[PDB]
Amino acid sequence: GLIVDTRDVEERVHVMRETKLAPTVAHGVFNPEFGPAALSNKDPRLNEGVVLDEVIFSKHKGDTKMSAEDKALFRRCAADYASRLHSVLGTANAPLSIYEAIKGVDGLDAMEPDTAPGLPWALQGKRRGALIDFENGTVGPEVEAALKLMEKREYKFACQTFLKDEIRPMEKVRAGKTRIVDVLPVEHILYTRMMIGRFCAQMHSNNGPQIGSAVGCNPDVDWQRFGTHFAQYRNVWDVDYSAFDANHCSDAMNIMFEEVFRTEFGFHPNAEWILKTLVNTEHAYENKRITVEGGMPSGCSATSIINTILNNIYVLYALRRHYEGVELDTYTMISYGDDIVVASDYDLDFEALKPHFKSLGQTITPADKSDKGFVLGHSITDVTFLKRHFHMDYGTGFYKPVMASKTLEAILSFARRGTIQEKLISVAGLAVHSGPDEYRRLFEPFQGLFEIPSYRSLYLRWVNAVCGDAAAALE
RNA sequence: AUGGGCCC
RNA sequence: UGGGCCC
Ligand SMILES: [Mn+2]
Repeated sequence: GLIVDTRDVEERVHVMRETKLAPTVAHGVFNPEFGPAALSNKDPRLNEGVVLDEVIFSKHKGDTKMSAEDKALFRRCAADYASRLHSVLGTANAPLSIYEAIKGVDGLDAMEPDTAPGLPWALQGKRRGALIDFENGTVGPEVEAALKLMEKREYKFACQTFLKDEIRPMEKVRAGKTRIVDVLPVEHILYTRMMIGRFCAQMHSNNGPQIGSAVGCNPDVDWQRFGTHFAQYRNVWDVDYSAFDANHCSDAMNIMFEEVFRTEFGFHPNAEWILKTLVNTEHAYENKRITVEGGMPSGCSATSIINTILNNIYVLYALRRHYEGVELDTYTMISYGDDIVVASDYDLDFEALKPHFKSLGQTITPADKSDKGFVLGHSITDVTFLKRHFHMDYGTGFYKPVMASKTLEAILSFARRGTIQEKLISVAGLAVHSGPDEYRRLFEPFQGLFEIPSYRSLYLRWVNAVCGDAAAALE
């Protein structure tokens, strides 16, 4: 997005500058090339001369403006995908009830009870529990007063900028490349959920290549599904984006919202409106108030769905801008936000598509960093999706999600105070797919000190998960 | 110390 | 409730 104005204000907002992530016994063994994001301006580890506050916002390189032609083409691609999407999902997208939006419905989890409330509630020193009753699903407004302002299309807000406390590669860490989280007001998240919560639930439950969204999936069981599909195509591309979320141009965002959330698809007219408030935003980082145009904030309720929708529309637009006769069945794809696998029997030229993606502000490069650009021939077994490869399991003959050993070493090397036992249980569910020799090796540093689930136990758990029949078939 | 998968 | 992973 394009930063339009920067200004200071008397009232400073608190920004958390203390990493909870301390190392573990594994850190001494594995010596990962990874470590906590730099949160403090004066961390000893940053490359001098530092300036976090400069790097953090450097992702905003502008707001690409599209020609009339390109906008019309994008509108065709957005409307076409919207057709495919609402065909599969149906058109039951009426406003979710205030109760439902808090409590969730089938395929849509409840709202978090004690997460950040956003602005202006953080200036008042107040938590979500004070503004909303989550056990019940009503009361405490305040909020209602915001509801009405949104209902009357005159609500305004600002995003509260937090620094993401997370493990990152040390090169990123040294360079002060700390990611930021754009916390929206809890009433906005609520209203967006009311406006498009049924739609989001339907997408989650209908995830897969057809709608081109992996949002709602469970890699353990769905890697079989996804893997088999993508193995039928001659060419499979692993497309990376650079700052996908920040570089959505205001024209693309507005048109997507107009075409995908029409009233004629069962949406309340404020569905479109509430999403359109994500385009031009105000952001509060300590004393600074930064106003931005373009880009998606991370804290919206449907951030993943929205990026995923955009991702789908971008690929159709890019292909149609270069080639002719390009339709939805020309290729296949699944996306989770910026993350994407594309495939086609046609020998598509993604290196030539680069400039057409540039017309939307987006910069594509190959995942396989090998000197050359995009090429044909790559199969499903070469690519990554959600930090997981597709490897065929020798025992069951199903695809399983395999994370790279180095990524697992990094995950295991750090933990928040007192979460280490839980962490190892959870992470073993990931590690099991690396095979038993690698599984033991990854957990060796913890033997004697914690409970490490056996390889066999989790293997049998996974067989029943992916295919309950194959589990019984062995017995 | 966001949102939303999923898992415990 | 409270953890972990991915985006
Ligand atoms: Mn624009």
